[PDB]
Amino acid sequence: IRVFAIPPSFASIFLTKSTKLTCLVTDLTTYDSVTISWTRQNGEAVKTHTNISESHPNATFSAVGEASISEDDWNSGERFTCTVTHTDLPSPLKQTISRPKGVALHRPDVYLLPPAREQLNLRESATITCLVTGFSPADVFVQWMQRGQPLSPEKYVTSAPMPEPQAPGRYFAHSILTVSEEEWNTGETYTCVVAHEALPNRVTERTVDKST
Amino acid sequence: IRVFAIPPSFASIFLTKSTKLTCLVTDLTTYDSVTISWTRQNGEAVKTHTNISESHPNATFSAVGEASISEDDWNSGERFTCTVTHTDLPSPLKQTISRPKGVALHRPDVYLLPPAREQLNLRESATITCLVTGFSPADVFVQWMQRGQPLSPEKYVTSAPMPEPQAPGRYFAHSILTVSEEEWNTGETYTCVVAHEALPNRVTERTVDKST
Repeated sequence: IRVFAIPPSFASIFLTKSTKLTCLVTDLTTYDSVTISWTRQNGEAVKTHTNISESHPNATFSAVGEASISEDDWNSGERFTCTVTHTDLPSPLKQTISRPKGVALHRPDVYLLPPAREQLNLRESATITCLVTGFSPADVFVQWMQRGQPLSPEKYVTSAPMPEPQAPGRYFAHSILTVSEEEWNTGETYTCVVAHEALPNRVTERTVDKST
Repeated sequence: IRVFAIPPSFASIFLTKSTKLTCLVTDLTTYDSVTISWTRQNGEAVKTHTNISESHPNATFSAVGEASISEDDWNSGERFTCTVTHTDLPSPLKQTISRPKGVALHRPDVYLLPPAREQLNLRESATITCLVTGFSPADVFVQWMQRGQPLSPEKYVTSAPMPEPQAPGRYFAHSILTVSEEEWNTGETYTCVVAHEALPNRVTERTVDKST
């Protein structure tokens, strides 16, 4: 009997320029006649959700609810909760969601790594690594750009923010992109751009080519 | 009401040259008078476990049991199960554990990446990446060697085997080690050695220095 909510990730916030709240139901049998409403700390309600979900095929029911809010209150840390009503439960369950500020806010550093000389001898593939170290909190966004045009999210893999051993609280993350030699040796540059909330303009780009 | 077992990882098997089986209890209240025994597919028993565990402080009970076996039967895929007896359960629960063979067995490739030129300008740290791509199944072991002497496992971080987008079934993993510039520019070589069960001798070493 759980209902887990999804706080907005800085990745989505920077990608869409619009803060949403999301919560889903779990550990409950599929049913109907369920209403989802978001209530803030004071008590008043917000815009109505849309896009009613379905039931998972694993004897679990899930409902999704959307609410558009300003980013200032979320950054401040207002207490937010969505309301879920069901049949078996006697009292509707409340799910507290909030983001604090005491988390340190250090700007990260960006490093790009060209492929090894010895990998470009099989003439089959190449790998470029964009390396980000030393940021707090644990929300980062990385994407790859080719000739000013975004690449599909199916050609690169991004690691989750995992802590440095040599620090009390700090993190790092990795991303590698798979291209073809003829492209790397004779193609274009795949800039990696990272967006962190501790950055001045929240945007940082680095460029890597064959002759760097 | 679950009891999850730990199949031997190729990492542990290669590290200790001795195959063990392990199973732990969960989702049960702490109690006593519990016996753990391993039974193979035929029905006969094996050596007695040791090192009785304790109870987790989260209202969960756990028992650990050890059994030493040959590697040939485990590689073949014999059906193995440890027996757990408790008070509330009417019938002892059996936990089936076995490793198959239909998993592909491609040898991996090893790549070492020196630190970026631009990171060695802050004169504060350096990072070396050992990159392993294209192996099956999902069991790998990586460790770092300095002047023939193993380094402590608290100075490097190893990724989990996660699949390549450009392949039906294949994986890769990463590892980065943190050293000091004066060490990297004027120190020794930190060889990364990887052990995979598809390799001929199960051992592969690569060497990287300042002048490579």
